[PDB]
Amino acid sequence: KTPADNIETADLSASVPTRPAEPERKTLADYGGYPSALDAVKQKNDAAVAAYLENAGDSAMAENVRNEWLKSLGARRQWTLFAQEYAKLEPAGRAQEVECYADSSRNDYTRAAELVKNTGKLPSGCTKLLEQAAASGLLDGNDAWRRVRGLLAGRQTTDARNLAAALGSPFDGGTQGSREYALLNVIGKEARKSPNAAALLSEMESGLSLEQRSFAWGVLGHYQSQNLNVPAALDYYGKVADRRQLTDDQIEWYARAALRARRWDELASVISHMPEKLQKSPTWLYWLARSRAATGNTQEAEKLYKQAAATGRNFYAVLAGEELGRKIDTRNNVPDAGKNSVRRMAEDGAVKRALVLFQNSQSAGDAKMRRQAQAEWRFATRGFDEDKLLTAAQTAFDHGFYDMAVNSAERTDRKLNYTLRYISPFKDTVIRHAQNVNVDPAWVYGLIRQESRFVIGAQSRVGAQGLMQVMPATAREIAGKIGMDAAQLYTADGNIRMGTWYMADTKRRLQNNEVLATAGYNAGPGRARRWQADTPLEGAVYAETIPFSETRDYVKKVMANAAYYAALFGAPHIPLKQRMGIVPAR
Repeated sequence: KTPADNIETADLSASVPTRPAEPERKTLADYGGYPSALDAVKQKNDAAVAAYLENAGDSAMAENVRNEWLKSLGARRQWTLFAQEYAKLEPAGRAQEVECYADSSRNDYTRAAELVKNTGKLPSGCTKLLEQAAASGLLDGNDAWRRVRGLLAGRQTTDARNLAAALGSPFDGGTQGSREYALLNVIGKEARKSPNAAALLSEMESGLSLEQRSFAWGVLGHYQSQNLNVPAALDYYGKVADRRQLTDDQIEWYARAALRARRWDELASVISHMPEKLQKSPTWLYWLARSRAATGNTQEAEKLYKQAAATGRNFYAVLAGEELGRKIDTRNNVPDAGKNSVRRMAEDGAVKRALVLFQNSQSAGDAKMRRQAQAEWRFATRGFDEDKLLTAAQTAFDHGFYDMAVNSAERTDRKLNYTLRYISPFKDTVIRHAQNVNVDPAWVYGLIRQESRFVIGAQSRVGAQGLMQVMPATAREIAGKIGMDAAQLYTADGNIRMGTWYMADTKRRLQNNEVLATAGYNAGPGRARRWQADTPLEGAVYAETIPFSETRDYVKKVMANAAYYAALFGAPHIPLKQRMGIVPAR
């Protein structure tokens, strides 16, 4: 037999790392002293930190302590010890602030030209690198003063004051810096919301430089845009003479206002003034392609859709694919990892160290230890080629380290295993609870993937708990409605029951719309409703124009996830543009 047997071979590489392994006892002994070494850094007990590191294995625990130690040594100008320890880090493992201290200690301001384009808070070592560059005349002036303005508008007044002084124009100097600081009367956190801010600015405008006027109108346009007063935003942003003076968040909020008003030509113009990095983002490739399509620049729209689709597994890549007639396909383009390579990957010393802390975190119920096991896994799989990442993904999955299976599989660019990118454990529980309140299980899996990456004891710093990241205050509300005890939040079954019921309850309170329910699950229903317009909005326009960055990213990632899960589950096909639909007017 038979012509159907004539099937080609396919292979992932069996090559795995063979880094020296240490006994479990050693891993647990080094974890035993890890929190105390971090406390030693905070207490500036350098001899205690050196003692922890002296016989530590080559682990993320060591790398984390050594990076934290170097931030402290750099702050204290202990450069000889700093240089000795900096050289022990792998380059890929060096923290940003530690690189900045290292280069500023050598008077090397190479990194300042890109750092100074940032308009927000940077770590102290990086803030100081820019101050030193400024005082030596090694910064671009246009970019430096843009950063001073950025820091003023972000309530980083000390950092703005320090940078203006390093530029030679201090806030108390009666020159440019004093004029930039005075502009807080318009650009201050609260001042910019004054009903008189635009009037004040129009009155003072003739006394401002082109750059100061352009940035101040940007500040007022950004506040209006993010407050979803689209016509005011467009009025204020239209007064910006040089759009490149804007911060990245200001220019993206100008594009968002033009998008929400369906001003396609204006949106195309703003996208053209953005930094190249923003232009090449999936969001702006996709929305520029939409603008070209709308304005009858048809071939150019197809070109940009192809660019957006090439960006990978994300909301806008999937929507761009659909405009090209291409539906999501979740068939893998690689074989499964071989079992012998899976076994050998687990013998690698850095992979073993992560699996030892994970397994011990499970047996001892130690959530701090599970967080360090994640850090070990990231350190161990850093720099792996795609075949090794797919092999390590399967290794993690077999051991039940579900988040790390997804972390390794999603790190590839070309070789795609959708079953490890979009894992779906717990179907004997999640599908039942979703069916019981009539909600789409692909949508519930997509939410879980984003909320907890399938970690059953996940806990955000605000206290959101478990697989579905429900807040304790919400669990107590839900418990009072559906006859549960609030502490059921902390069990996987109760957490799935509460989260799925709360998706359905939130959807019922938000015009039964899944985009609004996904926003309201994260931000509350009051906010999701406030963000509706008095006209209908295309779902992707509502999503992109959500004022809170955390919820805007959340809604897109949950919905893209759901589209992948729906294809894996074999549900009748729903295009992502259909899943986003139309958000109703309020």
